Amino acid sequence: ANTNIAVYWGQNSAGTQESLATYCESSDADIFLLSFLNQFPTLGLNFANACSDTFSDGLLHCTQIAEDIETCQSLGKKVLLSLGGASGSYLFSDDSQAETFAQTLWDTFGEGTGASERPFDSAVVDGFDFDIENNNEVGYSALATKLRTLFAEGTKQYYLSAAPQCPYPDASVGDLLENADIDFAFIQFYNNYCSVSGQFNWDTWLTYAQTVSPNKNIKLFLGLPGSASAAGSGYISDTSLLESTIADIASSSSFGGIALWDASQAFSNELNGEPYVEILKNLLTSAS
Ligand SMILES: Cc1ccc(OC[C@@H](O)CNC2Cc3ccccc3C2)cc1C
Repeated sequence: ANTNIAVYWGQNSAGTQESLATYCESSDADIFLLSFLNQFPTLGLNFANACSDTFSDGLLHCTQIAEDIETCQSLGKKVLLSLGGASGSYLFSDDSQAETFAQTLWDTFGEGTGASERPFDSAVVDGFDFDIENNNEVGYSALATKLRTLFAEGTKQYYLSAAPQCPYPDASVGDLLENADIDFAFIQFYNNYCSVSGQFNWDTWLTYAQTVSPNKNIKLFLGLPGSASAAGSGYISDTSLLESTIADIASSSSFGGIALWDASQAFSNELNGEPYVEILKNLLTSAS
């Protein structure tokens, strides 16, 4: 597992986004981040065109995504629910509020037995990604830590991740990354000074993993756009640059692989017949 590919799914960056299970059945990706629980602590989900049904109270109710989560899991994929994204319709006032919210997540999305409305029926996520983008850090470390306690009650391994941008420390998930046990850091090396072709600062994140992260086994991911149209800048089509980049970063145990925004883009974008996500997967496997 220096060879994992993580993809965001749910926000249909490419327009042509297919079902979650379609991408799990592909073999080019290992970890799927459902984008997003964009409203909290008062729960709200958004998955663009992939789910429109609701409970009476307006909370999304997503029977096809639920079935696909189960299919994905049977095929050995991990499926995390991603909190946040670009909306900022989310904020904690304090750690206590965020700790209460851990229970809410556990009973709504995990193996908690507390009866609440379950957007994915009896399907159970494999954990949570913290894609916090509003530059407010209150509550996340306490939420993460409480979740770790609750996960012991479950019957499988759960994962927590965060999605910083490359500048260090991150203004939204820096405190989380420094103060809680996190499995994966999906670090965005684009739209920033520290992108791969800018002043690439992998070395800083390595220092973080080795000396700061409460989990010394945290895995770091090279976070990239999945196509030229998936973000404004920092898409890498130069496969020599990708090879050399992977070469440099794969020579520690802290390297986890590559994270992509998003499935729709990375799977549909071809060089020039071959899916971008497949190019990357094979580069990871060669390097290991
Ligand atoms: C329509 C829409 C599309 C994207 C939205 O949020 C997109 C971004 O915030 C994506 N954050 C992820 C976080 C991450 C981690 C590694 C590699 C890439 C990326 C991008 C929100 C809305 C409402």
